[PDB]
Amino acid sequence: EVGISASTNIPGAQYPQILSGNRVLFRIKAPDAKRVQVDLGKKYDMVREEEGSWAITTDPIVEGFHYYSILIDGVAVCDPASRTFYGMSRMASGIEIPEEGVDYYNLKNVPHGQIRQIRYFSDVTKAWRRAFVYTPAGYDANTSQRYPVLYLQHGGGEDETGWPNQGKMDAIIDNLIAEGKAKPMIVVMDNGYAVDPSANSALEKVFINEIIPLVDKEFRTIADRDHRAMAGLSMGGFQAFQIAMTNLDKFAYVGGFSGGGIIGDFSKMYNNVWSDVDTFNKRVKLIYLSIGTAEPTNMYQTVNNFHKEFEKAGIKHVYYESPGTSHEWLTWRRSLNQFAELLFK
Amino acid sequence: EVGISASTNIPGAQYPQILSGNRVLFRIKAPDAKRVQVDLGKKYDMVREEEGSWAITTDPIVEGFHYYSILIDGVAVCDPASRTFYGMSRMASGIEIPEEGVDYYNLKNVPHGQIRQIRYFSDVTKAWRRAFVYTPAGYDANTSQRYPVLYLQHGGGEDETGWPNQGKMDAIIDNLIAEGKAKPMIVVMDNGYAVDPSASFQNSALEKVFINEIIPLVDKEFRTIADRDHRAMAGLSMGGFQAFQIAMTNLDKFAYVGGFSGGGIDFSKMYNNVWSDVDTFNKRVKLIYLSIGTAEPTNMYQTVNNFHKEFEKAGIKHVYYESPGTSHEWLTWRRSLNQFAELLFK
Ligand SMILES: COC(=O)/C=C/c1ccc(O)c(OC)c1
Ligand SMILES: COC(=O)/C=C/c1ccc(O)c(OC)c1
Ligand SMILES: [Cl-]
Repeated sequence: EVGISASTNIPGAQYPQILSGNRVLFRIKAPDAKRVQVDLGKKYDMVREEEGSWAITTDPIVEGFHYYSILIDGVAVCDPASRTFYGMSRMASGIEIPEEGVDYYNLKNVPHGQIRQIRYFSDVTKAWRRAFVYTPAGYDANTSQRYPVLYLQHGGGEDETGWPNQGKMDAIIDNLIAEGKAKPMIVVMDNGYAVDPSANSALEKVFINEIIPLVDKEFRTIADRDHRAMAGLSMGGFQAFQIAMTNLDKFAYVGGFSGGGIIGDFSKMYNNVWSDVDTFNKRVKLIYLSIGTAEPTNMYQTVNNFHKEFEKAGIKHVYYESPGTSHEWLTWRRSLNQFAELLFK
Repeated sequence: EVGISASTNIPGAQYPQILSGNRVLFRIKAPDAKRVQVDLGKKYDMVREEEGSWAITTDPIVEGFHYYSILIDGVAVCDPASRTFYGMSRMASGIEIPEEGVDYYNLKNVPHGQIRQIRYFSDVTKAWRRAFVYTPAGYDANTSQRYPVLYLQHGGGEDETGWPNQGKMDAIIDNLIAEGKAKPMIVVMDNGYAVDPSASFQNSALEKVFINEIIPLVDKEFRTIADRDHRAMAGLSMGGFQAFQIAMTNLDKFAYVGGFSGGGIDFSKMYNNVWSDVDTFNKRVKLIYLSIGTAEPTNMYQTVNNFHKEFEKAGIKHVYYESPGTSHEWLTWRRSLNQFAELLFK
């Protein structure tokens, strides 16, 4: 009958509510609509209730974060009751379905780092750009301390606000550091779209010639490959491998979360970076690949086949299959939690 | 005709387009909708094209920032083509109509500060809160320097993301500091709501959050000059009423106060008789600033104008600014911040 308002609700909005069994109760006032649906997992038709309102209770929804839409007369729009997130190439509603007994991505009373917005003009794209830079707890007070850096990228249809919002990255990293499971580190989150209008080679040039120099001159970093990592989800995973594998002198740790390498002579990929497997293994401290067990087959296969080629070649790596999750943010929160614990050790 | 895609459009979205005369062409794919409207100043009915997109060209829209909505069958929602902003008590679409020959809120090749997110847990509300804090360009370079602080508040139906987003505050402040028109300063932007933990513009709980939590936190975590001659509070609409309520009842902590389309409502006994003695009061306060758009709804315009008149009747020194041609909308507040910041800490 009555549940708990989702944590993604706008302040003051009672609905949607999460009921027992993780069913979700949606309501909306729409007296003149012909049809009202909610698309969460599948599409559900709402039914008319009192005072022009419509409502529906869904089937159980899998735990985690989900983009969703309300459909008015078949038009997919943001639910006025929920926060929005930049995903699926627009501002989309999202809903959080809590995991029982899991709290690593939740806020805790531990020392907190700070996410900073840094603006810069790109001479590659000829546009103003923006990075978000997480500094770990104590950064401002520990002026003699220098830190390793993780460059962390969002997926297709997302932007630089993804990891701070959908990814809950500050809680994940703050909590790992506070528990002694990860080293204090700076995390840099930029935009995976870069078009050079004078012509992804453009994104690589932005990272190598603009973002890395910006972070290394504005923050107290340990500016060497043994203290520099790159990872991303989906498209950002393909970009992390493209950029790191063609700039291996700058990175010793690389991660792809539901993304990474499009596979011919696999031994020649990235300009012969791993033509000699034993030498490549000596140069890289970590290669990490993950995928949800419930991802769409085409997305699962691309990443799994990359892993399979690494296994065949003897390229050392960590491979994680996230049980019960799909091409959605819980898979990526779990991946960051695992990956960050392995970094800079 | 030739149109310019608005800067608030999602990347890749051609519409909405700004046409000559600042008319706006809106378009949405909705083949099975019964009615599609756009609410921008007033409601316009859009008209369905053969293939199921609906379109309308508005009347000329006044320059500045505007919240807007698409209505499908009377349901107000976000336009899929635009960015969203927290305003009108939800996530709402916004559109930017550029001003000819004005660039103080645009990004320039000047030294840039940073806006950072700081989290803190409030004992008053028993909830996690967050502030956005602007630090000026040489903050990390000049560790022997400390800075004055402006506490800057959003309006009703908004939140702490308002000044960084709708308000373009980092461009405004970066540019003023770079040109030598404002002193280097820290700006703290928090949330104007403080809900009682047992729940299910005067707010004693919000005052306690600022006085007992936000100000001490900022003075401890940042290199501030922690005294009233280097502490200011201002806000727009609801936040302007809050700035006056909090500053006037904690005058030993603030010497500069601003209300942008806010501050208002006998008069001589307001804020526990703070201005009983006007001559002493004028010597205690270094700046009182009030602004209003000339085109604001009458109840809002007259509220601020009447507050100004009461100051004129009492002999209370202040700056009063009318923003020409703008209403109860963000361009009024960008102009107000630009003026107020130039006056601070002098
Ligand atoms: C969970 O959300 C976040 O972490 C936000 C971080 C953030 C930091 C600085 C900004 O100027 C900003 O602008 C909206 C956002
Ligand atoms: C700047 O003034 C404001 O923001 C609002 C003023 C205001 C005035 C009269 C009212 O009856 C009212 O409530 C409907 C509000
Ligand atoms: Cl208000």
